[PDB]
Amino acid sequence: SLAFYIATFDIGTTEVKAALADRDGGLHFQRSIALETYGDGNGPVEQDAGDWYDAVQRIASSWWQSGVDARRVSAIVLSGQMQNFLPLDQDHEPLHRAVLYSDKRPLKEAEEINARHGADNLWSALENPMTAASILPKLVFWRASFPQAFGRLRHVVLGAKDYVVLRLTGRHATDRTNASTTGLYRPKDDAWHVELLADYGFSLDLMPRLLEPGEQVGGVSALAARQTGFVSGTPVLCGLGDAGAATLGVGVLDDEDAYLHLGTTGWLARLTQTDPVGDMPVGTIFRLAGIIAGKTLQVAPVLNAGNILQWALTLVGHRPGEDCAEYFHMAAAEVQGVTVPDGLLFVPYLHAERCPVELPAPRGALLGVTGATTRAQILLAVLEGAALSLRWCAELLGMEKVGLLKVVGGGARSEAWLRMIADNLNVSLLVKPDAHLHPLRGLAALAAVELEWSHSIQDFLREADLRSNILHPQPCDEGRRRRKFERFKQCVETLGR
Ligand SMILES: Nc1ncnc2c1ncn2[C@@H]1O[C@H](COP(=O)(O)OP(=O)(O)O)[C@@H](O)[C@H]1O
Ligand SMILES: O=C(CO)[C@@H](O)[C@H](O)CO
Repeated sequence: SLAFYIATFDIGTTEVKAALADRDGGLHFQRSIALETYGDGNGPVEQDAGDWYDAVQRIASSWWQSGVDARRVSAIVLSGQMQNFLPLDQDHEPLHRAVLYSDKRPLKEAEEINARHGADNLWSALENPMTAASILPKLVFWRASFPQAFGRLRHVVLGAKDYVVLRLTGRHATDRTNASTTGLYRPKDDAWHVELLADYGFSLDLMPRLLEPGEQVGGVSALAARQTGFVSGTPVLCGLGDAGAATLGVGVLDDEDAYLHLGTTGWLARLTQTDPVGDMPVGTIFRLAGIIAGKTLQVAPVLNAGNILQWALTLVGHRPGEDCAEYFHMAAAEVQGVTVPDGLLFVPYLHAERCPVELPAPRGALLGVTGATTRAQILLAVLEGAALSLRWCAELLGMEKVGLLKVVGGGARSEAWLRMIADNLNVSLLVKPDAHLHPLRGLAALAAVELEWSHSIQDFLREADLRSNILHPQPCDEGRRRRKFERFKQCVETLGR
């Protein structure tokens, strides 16, 4: 017998990652191609969509020339960046650089849309934020500055991997997980928000077809086979946005499962049964459809996360050009055995924030300093403050019944921060290493089911796992931790003046 594979790709924000997955959950022939982002942090956040497909071509070529027979690739499936704005013409050629999720230039457009339609009406329909980063504000902003290119508009691509799927198959599709993020999809109707699009003069023909992640979009076309070396006719599945694929990949499959991404920025998520949406949150919350039938992933994006720990290295002597490794080591060593006084509190909003509070300007402060305060207490207070912000997100997400948080990202290298999170959220934590592979694992599992390699995603993932210790919360004076948390919320409000 010879090995057969699922080709998995993640068209990420900074690189395209890929692997050939076997039925036992192994990820072979791993590849990474870096992507360039344009805008220099000055407002635009943009990429050339052709670079995404160029990466896929380079990857596939590297597989065939490493001895892989493309006929043994039984399916291709992708995840990638969500909440993109990429306008294409009738030849599927870009009319502008793809605009990434973190670009929030269209503030006035979002304000106008919320005013015209009613912020509460939109939240009820979309179950997801309508902000400057949303796709309708970006499409209106683009039409206004580029009317000639707008006249050539035929397709609006909403997620990076959907552009690659279009190049491979000739068909425009997207998954409902990504669709949720855009502010254009109505989860309870399972349809694009027709009357919102029509009000702004946009035809539904611009939008991709909604497909389930395991559904086949089409086979690789003859042209795409010439361009990539994949066998024409190989099934290309729709796949799903990277948040969905990554959470699946670590086994976030059941009600009250939960996930925390601790990168430079991060996000906290709770999977739960789909329910009617409540009142508009103060604090941004996404409700992502489509990852698991009958369930919704509630997500709180956090713009102050690992970057807070990185900032704090200044206190141990880090300077702008220097390598950080030794300073992280020092900071970790300095907080061992230390306790934060109840009165010392660090409000960690060094950058604008979305959750748990909408803050367009920083609100960073160290409060309660006395002559007894030590630098070590301050460094630990910084981790505590970051954890208290996460506790507030957890409250907004309704995470009282969550038993275990799966944790990923470079922030999890801080053992002291993990202790602060477990104790303050009163939740057990399991760190899942090698985060760049998690979406590929999720994609492999969902494709394995469609190929009849496995009966379910759960079966596939558990077998792959047969190839670590949970961190549990310390008993606390619950009341005492709660009171500090309530003080934290009071201080955040008061600092707003
Ligand atoms: N040795 C370390 N100890 C603790 N945290 C670290 C260490 N090295 C890096 N980090 C944290 O990891 C974060 C980056 O995580 P990562 O998953 O790479 O996110 P991103 O891709 O968003 O930069 C940084 O904000 C930094 O604070
Ligand atoms: O586009 C989205 C919606 O969640 C992202 O901003 C999230 O932070 C990760 O899921």
